[PDB]
Amino acid sequence: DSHKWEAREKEHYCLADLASLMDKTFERKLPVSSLTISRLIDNISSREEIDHAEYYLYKFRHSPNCWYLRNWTIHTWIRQCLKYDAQDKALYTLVNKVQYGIFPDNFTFNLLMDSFIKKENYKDALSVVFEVMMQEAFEVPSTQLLSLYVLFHCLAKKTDFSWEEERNFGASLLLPGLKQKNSVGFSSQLYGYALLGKVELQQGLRAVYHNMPLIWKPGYLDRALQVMEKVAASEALDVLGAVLKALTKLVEQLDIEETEQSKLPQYLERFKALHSKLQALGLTTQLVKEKLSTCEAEDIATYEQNLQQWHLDLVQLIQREQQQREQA
RNA sequence: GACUUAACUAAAACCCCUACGCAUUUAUAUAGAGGAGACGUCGUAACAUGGUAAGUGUACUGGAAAGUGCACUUGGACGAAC
Ligand SMILES: [Mg+2]
Ligand SMILES: [Mg+2]
Ligand SMILES: [Mg+2]
Ligand SMILES: [Mg+2]
Repeated sequence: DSHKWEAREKEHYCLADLASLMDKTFERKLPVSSLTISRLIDNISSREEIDHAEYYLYKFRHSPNCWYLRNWTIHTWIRQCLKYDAQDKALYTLVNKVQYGIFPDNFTFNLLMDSFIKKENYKDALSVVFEVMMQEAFEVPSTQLLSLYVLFHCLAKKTDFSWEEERNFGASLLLPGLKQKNSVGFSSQLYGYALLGKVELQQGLRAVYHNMPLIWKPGYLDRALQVMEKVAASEALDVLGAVLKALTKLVEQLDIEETEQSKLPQYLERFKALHSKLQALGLTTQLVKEKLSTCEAEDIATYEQNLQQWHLDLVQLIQREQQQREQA
């Protein structure tokens, strides 16, 4: 979805001069406008140039204007990356996050995901997904896509996972898992909860919430159970986890507040009961695929509007600059 | 005597050098010169009308006290009837 964007509007097409200016600004320890950065981003037309731009971005991030790094600039950068290589450099930036200060909580992410899908690369995609999760996102319908990707990854990834990875997986499951419309979403959520529960029990409660959008409160297994029950009112992995748990420093929890390692048999029983109920009443990848096939009516008008707004803003900025020059 | 960047949150940047010299001031230490104070010689200057009454000022003079001039003082006296 490229040709809607490629009316960028014209500016200066000399990068060396811009670079020099930037250096001078930094030499003096003076601030830099966002506009210049945007222009720089626009200009790029080589891998060396891309590298240079990256550096410049980093510098900006470490300056009196850490903020003002506008969405539009980020978008432009992403586009540039896509045009050239994309899957190493953008990813790297995302990983760095705080240093390049890119924070593209937008359709950019979706685009990136799509690109990744187009040229296989699974690990990278997973990483991207994780990064997105770490950022507070998931108002848009890319959530489904993310979930699908996660599922795909899981379909390959079937070992002991390990500390960070399990947590990441759980996070991925959870935040995109807000799909009240279908039982698949609920299942995903449950799975996520189970993973998180496992993490809690093996290692610690702090291990779960430390860096993630996740909440300190102890009952994760309980929460999962509740969620499951909700569905009934209106899994294998979870069972396995439970079984494992059953099989044979500071304290955030209280003396009165009961320890969840000493609530296991009861929990297991509850789970069993729930399962029975489900059976009485009455694959994941397939479901996800089906979902994908349905739905997906896009956000293109909105995107266009946003672009227009950005353009307007740019124009305003230019005008301001002109005024300043006149004054000078 | 020298002197702007940035503005979807708001912020960053912003740093001059020149007077002290055996110039000033006061004091200490001095080649040497001059007093004052303290403890034999030459006169006899003053004290008695002190042997030319004393003394003041000023002048000149003389080993030294002092001598003399001019004008002042009684801290001199003139004996207190003819
Ligand atoms: Mg005599
Ligand atoms: Mg006589
Ligand atoms: Mg004579
Ligand atoms: Mg004669």
